[PDB]
Amino acid sequence: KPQPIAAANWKCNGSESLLVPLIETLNAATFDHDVQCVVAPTFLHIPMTKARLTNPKFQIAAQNAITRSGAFTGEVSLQILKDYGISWVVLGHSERRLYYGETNEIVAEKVAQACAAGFHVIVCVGETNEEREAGRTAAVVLTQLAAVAQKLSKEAWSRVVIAYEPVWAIGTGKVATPQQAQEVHELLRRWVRSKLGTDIAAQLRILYGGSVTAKNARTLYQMRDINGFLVGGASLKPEFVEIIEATK
Amino acid sequence: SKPQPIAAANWKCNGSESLLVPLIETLNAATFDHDVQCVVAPTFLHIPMTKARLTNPKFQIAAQNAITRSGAFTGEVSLQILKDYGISWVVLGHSERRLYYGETNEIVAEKVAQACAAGFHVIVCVGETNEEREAGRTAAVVLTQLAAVAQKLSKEAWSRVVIAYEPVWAIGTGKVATPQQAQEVHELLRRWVRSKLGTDIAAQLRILYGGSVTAKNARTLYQMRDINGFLVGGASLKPEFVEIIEATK
Repeated sequence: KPQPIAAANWKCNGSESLLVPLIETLNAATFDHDVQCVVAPTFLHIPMTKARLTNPKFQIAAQNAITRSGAFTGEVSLQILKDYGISWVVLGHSERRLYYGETNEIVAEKVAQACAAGFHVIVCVGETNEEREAGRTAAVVLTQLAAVAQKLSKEAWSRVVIAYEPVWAIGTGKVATPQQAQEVHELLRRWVRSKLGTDIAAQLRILYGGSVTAKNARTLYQMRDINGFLVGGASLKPEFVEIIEATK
Repeated sequence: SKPQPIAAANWKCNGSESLLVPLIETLNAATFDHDVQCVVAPTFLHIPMTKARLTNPKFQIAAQNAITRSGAFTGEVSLQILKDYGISWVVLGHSERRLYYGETNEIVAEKVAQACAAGFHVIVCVGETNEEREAGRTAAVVLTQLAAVAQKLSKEAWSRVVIAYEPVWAIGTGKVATPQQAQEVHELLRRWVRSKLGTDIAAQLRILYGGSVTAKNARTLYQMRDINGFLVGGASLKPEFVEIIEATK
């Protein structure tokens, strides 16, 4: 199993009074094993987080980016992030695909540019409840992944991380079962193995997202093809520390 | 008789410490002796650096966009988060969000209403495209855009609202709007406000021009009766911005 990643997506949340004590807790936490931790604050909070997060095992990521600076009021480009020292970015999150029109192609465009620019990218994929019920889970996530892969070169994959978040598990409290999750992870890794190879497939990190907590992390990590988590609400709480330890 | 003017700098999706620090230093060094409210709108990423360094008493910092509530909306920033940080000005409905990021009239109106409720000063952008102007629809398109936000606001909220007219027809085709063309639309916007909302609201409402503004044309534009300032793009990233502010004297 390649090096695990425990990523925290704080979404559109945060305040200074809230965030200072949380960062101190992350600084105080010590992790012996090899694990890559990432925290993703809102653009506005990246400066204070960068300034205070001193734990060597952590890296800061953006929650989104557009491919070019310029006349795009309200947005933040990959270039503006690089210049500020941020080298990790979350792209294609289900909430962006559903509410802000990011199609498979727009997400593929962002990922391609982010890799070219030297970033480590966490690409999100996932089916909706109706897509699951219609029995289209495989078609949906592989079409999402295929869009991104058609633009990538073999070596860009060293900087690619895949996060599987079932949309029916987001904010719902309805976590998938290790077997449902494992079932999808193994399908995604199998696809990659036949297009790009065993070496690329073996090193690829595929994370699970969707109602993860200290109570179900360890069992989820036990599955063969699950390499870590993209955590939502539980990441804005001390419990996030126990989730990282579950990657031992 | 004209209300206090406003010169606002929309830095759009541009910036870096290397470019911004000198620019803030220049603005900090400038002194304006007349009554004018200046605003700079940095990307979210650069608002902390700007807040820690900007000292010119006539300046306020603005965000370039916001969503109505915090929660699970990956990549966005809410009005509540901005207020907690101390930011109380925001630009909403900019032509670039309406065109590239699906913001419709209703979405903009909701954003403005919530922004006013939370205590912000709002610069709401309005404007017609080349296709709409060609079709003779300038008035229909901008009064519609404006009526949509008017319907969600109470009379009192108007004291914290600012309008910015964007000739998207000009911006998008590379043409240049004359000052007569800008006054034309600013006059129809003030007329509507005067008869639908109140003569008291119309006399104090600031209507800003948001097409191409440079130190060259700034003063001729401000000379028009219903232009009260500017929402400046590219030129606001240069020392020239100081001259544009001076033009509202």
